[PDB]
Amino acid sequence: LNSSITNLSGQLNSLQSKVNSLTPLVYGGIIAGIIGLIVAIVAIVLVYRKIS
Amino acid sequence: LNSSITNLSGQLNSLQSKVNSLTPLVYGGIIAGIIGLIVAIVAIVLVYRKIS
Repeated sequence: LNSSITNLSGQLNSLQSKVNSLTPLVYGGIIAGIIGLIVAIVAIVLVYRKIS
Repeated sequence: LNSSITNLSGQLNSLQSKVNSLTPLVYGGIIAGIIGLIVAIVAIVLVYRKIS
């Protein structure tokens, strides 16, 4: 049982490590999709005002 | 073995808050990035359309 729990705590620790190595990666990654949305939007706007 | 179980549960609960604050936010980030990509691709065509 003891071996079972030790390895188990171990896997949790480990998956928190995947998610916390992921933490700055997924934030930067959100931050690139959101600037993409806004920079795309401000460029469409500026082309759309002069075609219309 | 008891104290280790209570700590496992604690750490699990922490990490479940973490990933449940991730999964919507990361979806929203991904939604914003694909939409930004739509807007940008449609901007490409409209600058291409208006020079022609």
